[PDB]
Amino acid sequence: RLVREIAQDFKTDLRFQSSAVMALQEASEAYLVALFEDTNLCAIHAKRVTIMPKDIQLARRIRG
DNA sequence: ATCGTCGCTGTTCAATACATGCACAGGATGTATATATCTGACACGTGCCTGGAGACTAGGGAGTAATCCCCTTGGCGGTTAAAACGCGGGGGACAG
Repeated sequence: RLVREIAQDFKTDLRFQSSAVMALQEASEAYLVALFEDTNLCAIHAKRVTIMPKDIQLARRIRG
């Protein structure tokens, strides 16, 4: 439903193949797992244990 | 005796000197700017030629319609795990 919502803002009356959604979910979770890995490394660098939004913002800024 | 005055002292009060917190001139070191000067890299002009333009053909790639059926959407209900809400406190964040 979320992907249909985001796509609805681009073009109306669209149908999705089930495999297309699964591929979007696979790449999305892999991106999010990789981001939290970089986020946890940033939080540990700040002598912390808890991840915080400033860690994600710094990580994505360095990533470009 | 009896009173007053003169040697011996402490205790407080005031005045002065010192120490600590704060701002404002004063210099010097760098930056910005003003100026003179000389330069070589850019812009133009010329001359020369290779790649773009023109004209035609042949041919297959793409556009077009007509049919197919596969895939996508959709609705429905049933247990069911996962989400959600709340509580309590501990250890992790954050500041000194």
